[PDB]
Amino acid sequence: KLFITQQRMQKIEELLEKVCSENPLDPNKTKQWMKASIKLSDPSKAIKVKPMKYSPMDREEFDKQIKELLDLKVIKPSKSPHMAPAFLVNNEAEKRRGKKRMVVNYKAMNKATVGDAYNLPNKDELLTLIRGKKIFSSFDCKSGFWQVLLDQESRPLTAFTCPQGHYEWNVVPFGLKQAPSIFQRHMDEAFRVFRKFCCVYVDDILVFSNNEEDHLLHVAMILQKCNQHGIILSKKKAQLFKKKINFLGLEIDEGTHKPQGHILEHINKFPDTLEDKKQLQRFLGILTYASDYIPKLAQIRKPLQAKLKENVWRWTKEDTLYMQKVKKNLQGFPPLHHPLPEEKLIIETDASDDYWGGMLKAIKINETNTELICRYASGSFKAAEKNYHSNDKETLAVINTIKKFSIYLTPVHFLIRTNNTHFKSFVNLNYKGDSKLGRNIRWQAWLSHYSFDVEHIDNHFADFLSREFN
RNA sequence: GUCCAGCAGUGCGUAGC
DNA sequence: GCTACGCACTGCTGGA
Repeated sequence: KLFITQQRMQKIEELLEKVCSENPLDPNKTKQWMKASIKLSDPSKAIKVKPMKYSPMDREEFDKQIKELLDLKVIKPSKSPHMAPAFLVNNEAEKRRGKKRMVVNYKAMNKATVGDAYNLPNKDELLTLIRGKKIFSSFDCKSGFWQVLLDQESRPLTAFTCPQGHYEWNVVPFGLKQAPSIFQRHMDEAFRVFRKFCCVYVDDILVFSNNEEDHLLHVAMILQKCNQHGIILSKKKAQLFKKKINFLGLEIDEGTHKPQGHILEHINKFPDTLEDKKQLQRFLGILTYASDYIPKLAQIRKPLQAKLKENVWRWTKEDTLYMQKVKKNLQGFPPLHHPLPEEKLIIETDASDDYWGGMLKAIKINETNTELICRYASGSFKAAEKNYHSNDKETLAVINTIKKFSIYLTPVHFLIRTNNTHFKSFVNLNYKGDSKLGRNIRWQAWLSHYSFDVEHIDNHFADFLSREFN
């Protein structure tokens, strides 16, 4: 018996081994393909930032990390006229990685260099590409920027300082403004030919297929592409043949998507009683990652945002009991539908005195159909917009929802459900009101770029949440 | 402390009424 | 007073 499929898996596993390494400059695995150029734009000047002070724990670790970096031959001793300070950072990735991360403050040199015009992808334009796919693999480059060689005139620009002195970089360092663009350009050049089953966000390669069979071919082609170009992957971070893949901070399924669980876990580390305002802004910061997933989250967040104002610190038993509910639903909100390419899309929108809301729905086809929720949007009205009439806030809710969902809606005939009985006449340029003509023509122009019908207006999760809060 | 991205916000200039 | 577009800056989070 053959087991030709297990043979293909071992072949994939060997291609993976062939392109993985812990050294981004690995002499057996790089062709020195990727090169970059960084230009002052006023070459006459010198960019000198005052150094920093270093504690012993940091002066120690620096010594360890600098020997590593010197050993990889990514940095080297420098007598450059430019200098930028290095420091260590300890954020949630570092805490769990077990190692402090070194950062060079390149703000001054970034102000001072010619930009790279090359744009990064939009996260929604990548996600819409994988709608319908069943199987995924994902690959992070090993310290990717460090695989791009800097030419001789550009390396002095990278010179930094640290306890052990004055070094510069032989490769593109993290923290330069051009680096994501330089790397994205290279990944697009290596892999654009496989755009039908592969996309890259800077650093991260995603392979997607609608079944295991295709995937064996798809992954092998990407891995043989890395080998051809000397692109070094990180074995520890390879996600091979997964039904659920982590990508762009999301957990994505054939039919569903949610934030990565390890992100919204940190909500449950906050107390029900916040000590100070600085901790409240830490809390609001992470609560941000639920906006696509909680209906009317702008409102839920407003009571808390108030406390942040300098004008206002007084925590109450209600403040405490508010935290508890908020914490309970900001973890364990249900995953949302990732719509198939051919599924018909609907947006339902609503408005209140101070906020707008909208919700994206898809029509799952069943031989009686079904409407699945894909994404939520919410926000509060600008200063001038609170004086809008109640029909125009409802129209604004339509516009803001489309804007948020525009990557999905733009190429498709979709359906808007609103409570503005005059919205239908308005978009058909049949609207009577001449009072605010310029704003109306502006909206009519903007809405003209979309193709849609209109209906007048089953979200029990949102009904639960509203009940449980007031 | 950089950089990308998420969320909220502040200021400013230019152009039109 | 309004609109627009686009520059500068701030706080927090995620991560490289």
